[PDB]
Amino acid sequence: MKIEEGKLVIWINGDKGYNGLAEVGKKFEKDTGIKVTVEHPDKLEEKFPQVAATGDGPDIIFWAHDRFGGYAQSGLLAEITPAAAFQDKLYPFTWDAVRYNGKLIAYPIAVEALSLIYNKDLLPNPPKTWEEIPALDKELKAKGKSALMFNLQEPYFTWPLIAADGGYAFKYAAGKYDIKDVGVDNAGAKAGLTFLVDLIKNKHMNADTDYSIAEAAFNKGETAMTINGPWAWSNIDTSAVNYGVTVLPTFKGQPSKPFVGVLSAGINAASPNKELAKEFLENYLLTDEGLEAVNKDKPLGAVALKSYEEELAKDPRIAATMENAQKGEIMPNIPQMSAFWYAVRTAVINAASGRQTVDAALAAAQTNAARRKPSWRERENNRRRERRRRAVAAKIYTGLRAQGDYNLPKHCDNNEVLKALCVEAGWVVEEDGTTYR
Amino acid sequence: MKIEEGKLVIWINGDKGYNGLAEVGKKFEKDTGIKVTVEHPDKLEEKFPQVAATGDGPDIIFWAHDRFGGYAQSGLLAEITPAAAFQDKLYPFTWDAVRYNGKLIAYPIAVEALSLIYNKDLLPNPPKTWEEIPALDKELKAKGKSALMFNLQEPYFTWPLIAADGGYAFKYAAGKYDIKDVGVDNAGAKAGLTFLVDLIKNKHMNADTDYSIAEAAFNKGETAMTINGPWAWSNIDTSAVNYGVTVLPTFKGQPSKPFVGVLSAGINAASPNKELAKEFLENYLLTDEGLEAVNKDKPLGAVALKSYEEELAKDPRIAATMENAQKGEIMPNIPQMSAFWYAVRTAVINAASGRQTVDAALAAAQTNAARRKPSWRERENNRRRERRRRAVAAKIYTGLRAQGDYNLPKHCDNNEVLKALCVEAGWVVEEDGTTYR
DNA sequence: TTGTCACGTGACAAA
DNA sequence: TTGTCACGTGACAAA
Ligand SMILES: OC[C@H]1O[C@H](O[C@H]2[C@H](O)[C@@H](O)[C@@H](O)O[C@@H]2CO)[C@H](O)[C@@H](O)[C@@H]1O
Ligand SMILES: OC[C@H]1O[C@H](O[C@H]2[C@H](O)[C@@H](O)[C@@H](O)O[C@@H]2CO)[C@H](O)[C@@H](O)[C@@H]1O
Repeated sequence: MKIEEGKLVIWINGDKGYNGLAEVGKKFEKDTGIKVTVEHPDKLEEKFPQVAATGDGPDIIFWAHDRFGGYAQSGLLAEITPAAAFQDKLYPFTWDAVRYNGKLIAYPIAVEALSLIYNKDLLPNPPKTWEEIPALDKELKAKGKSALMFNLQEPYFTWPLIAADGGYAFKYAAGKYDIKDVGVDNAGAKAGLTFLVDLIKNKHMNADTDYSIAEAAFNKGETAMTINGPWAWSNIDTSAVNYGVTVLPTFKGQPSKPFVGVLSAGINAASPNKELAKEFLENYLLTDEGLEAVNKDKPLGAVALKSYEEELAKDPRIAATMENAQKGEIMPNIPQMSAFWYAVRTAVINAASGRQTVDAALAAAQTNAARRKPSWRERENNRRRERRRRAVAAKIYTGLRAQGDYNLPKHCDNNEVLKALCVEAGWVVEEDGTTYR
Repeated sequence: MKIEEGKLVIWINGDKGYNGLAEVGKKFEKDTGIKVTVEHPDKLEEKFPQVAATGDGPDIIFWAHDRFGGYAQSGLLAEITPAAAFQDKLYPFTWDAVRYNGKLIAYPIAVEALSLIYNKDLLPNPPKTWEEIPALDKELKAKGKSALMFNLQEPYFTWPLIAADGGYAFKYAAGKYDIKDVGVDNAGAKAGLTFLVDLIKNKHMNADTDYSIAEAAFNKGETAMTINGPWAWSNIDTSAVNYGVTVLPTFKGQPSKPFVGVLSAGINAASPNKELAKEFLENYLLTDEGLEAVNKDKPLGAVALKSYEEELAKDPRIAATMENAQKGEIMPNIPQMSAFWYAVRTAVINAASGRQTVDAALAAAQTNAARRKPSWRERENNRRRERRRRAVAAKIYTGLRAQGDYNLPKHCDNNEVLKALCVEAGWVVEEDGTTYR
């Protein structure tokens, strides 16, 4: 698709309150006549960098802040320049999450952190440690149910356990993240992953479990516990499960450390509606009424707007979310975050499945998470080099065929031309290419 | 995932009533103690052939009958052996849809055909032809609405228009489909796709429109018409739209001809639960109570079970579905169907976006749809030949380097060795490889 | 059908 | 960093 003047198109993930956001777009359309379309395409965080490099893509893209640094580095986002009065309306730390190279690259919307979600009727007192989950599963499997089910296909869900005993993504020292210092293969990381793999090995969890499978099992009452964000609450509400939201379990006595995301809205640098997009985000979405409309669809978490977070913070589920977020860390927004996520995703799936040992999967993840992506010019240099190597050889064999007058078959390959040249120069070449004088 | 003895895992597309099917599973578990898990993974029709070739995948897979011929050719499905008494409970033509090389390869469930769905409040009198839609759109645009929106990313939804004036997939002759006689590039197909592309050029439809975009627009009352199947009805029921289901519009005075699919259930040849699978399908799903539970979730269309179809056929929406189905054709189940669908999908998306002209897109689609997929042995033949060609050349240059005494630099490529050979044999080689005596 | 050479990126290594 | 050769499939042709 392509941006065009007078209309706004928004991309937001399918697990957020896109219908609520569409209502805000409707009030925006009535007040100034600009149509707003909200769409929730799949793999939007991957599609955007592909289409925006050529000027395509939506007017506004919603995602957690961790992806936006890469978009900025690639020149895909318009610089955000809110007035002092508006900046004052959001918590300063949410602005930090969307600052890259000293510039604001998106509007922060809400703070997301994973929590432990449990079925009060099935589990009145949830466990406080990861280590007691296996025994709890034995007891619950006797009654037909299971202890815990969560998304094992996305490392965002498994990261809190991996990070608990010492795993880290990029080390932060002296005011910066060190891109070549990766903590995915240390003792803490290995221990956390090993415990997860052992749960699968001991049949307390299934390796192929994904978001829908886990959500269904918990919402239908088949599993005592799940790990998810604030967005998931709405479906649990409509179900018949009585749920609580609490702190994630400890592992080896240390807290689970979730990677904290700030749902953010960036403006396509290619959009001709940048002023309209600011007006929508600043004066319609980032307001009490606008955030409420979205939050009523699927909870946003701890919103960045001070005025409305004071209402939401009363919710004990948001309080547990922020308890988990205090034990966690705000994600970096550096461009290498995407390579880190792919690396850890492959490590978790490969170890959970048995295709690799935990040691082998995390060793590869460390290499992949620090690997430097070659530049376009480096790729073109390689391409051109091979083009040149083949052209030189082809000219040589063209000359040999035309002027050699070798005793060659009607149709033969260049290897047979090489052989005829070898014999003419005093060599004997055997059938397999063994060559000598 | 691998299937375990004593439990059933089912795969079914996410637009079908998987929750209703899960209720049927809970009854199977209640009466036999065998757990049944229903999952709806993305791209399941593509994942199944990849994982099932090695014994992985579900016990049962649901999809339209057109993919099952390919699965059966690759040995992925267990042969279906219903007693004659059971076969008599289903309409004969639905058994034909799942017969491949004389054998039954799946249980037929329901007959699906696309229909025109319209908003009666915005559009009391639906249009009878495609040709009048552009004018209808102009009128509705003055009211802040649009005429028609439907999924342009899947060729299933555009095929009824392409086939209307004479487009066909594979010609049927002498009791068989001719896999080399493809009709995606004839005058009828061109006329149909040109009309669709012209709708986009005159701003009556958007090229990026997909399933979710079209469903939301119709179910929120923003567009007067959509094209979809019976599965979509239940979401329209809960919405505020008062809708009708009617015959698809004519094009050039000829009826739109949808490709008719038979939702079918195949049994993984790797399952050790083939008898449990057969018991579940025959005695629990393909029953009045069984299909009712799935139909209440998301309508199946015209079910293959005569006893329950007598009830469902009373519904005017099913009558419209079968009116469209009579004007269409049952899809072939031959293995080439997947290559046909991929080709037409590319043709539609490339023409709708302007990346290719209608004639260029459909010319390419005809070639790709008729192309013979090289066998594994043909690919292996090619791989080994080039491996051998490189190995012979490597041995020649190994011997030249070791016994040549060519006065070469410390590091050089094989082209430089070849040049030394040439000069030794009485040739002169320029820098670009120009070689003469 | 088999067969030649092109193609751009991967595995590896010297520096 | 630059640089070699491998790698399997594509474009094209003889038959
Ligand atoms: O799993 C890797 C993934 O983690 C985060 O994605 C979260 C996202 O922040 C949440 O809003 C929610 O949608 O769940 C996602 C995980 O499925 C990162 O933001 C993302 O970049 C990363 O790929
Ligand atoms: O678009 C190509 C696609 O068409 C059919 O898929 C249908 C399916 O039969 C319906 O049940 C429903 O889910 O819509 C699908 C299209 O999105 C063919 O059955 C399928 O093989 C083909 O790829």
